[PDB]
Amino acid sequence: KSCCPNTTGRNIYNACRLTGAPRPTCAKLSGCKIISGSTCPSDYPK
Amino acid sequence: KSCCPNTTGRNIYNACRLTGAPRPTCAKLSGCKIISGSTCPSDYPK
Repeated sequence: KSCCPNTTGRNIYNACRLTGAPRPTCAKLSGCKIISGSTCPSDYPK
Repeated sequence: KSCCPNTTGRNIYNACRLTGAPRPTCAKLSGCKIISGSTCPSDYPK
């Protein structure tokens, strides 16, 4: 699951995945994190 | 080399490349394109 710290991060993350790129790449680019679990930590709620 | 339509694109491509993301991803995310020649096209001057 992807977890972002703010709306900016979610926006970039989403645009990046729509180009076809891998989740860790899009995470790094956006400041979001990829977790293996189903619930995002509280400081990455977006 | 990379060619960008505008400053916005050049900013994004460069930032993307500093994260280590592949040039085609950074191009898609920025609106820039990669060429094998030396002269950028006039519609991608930045």
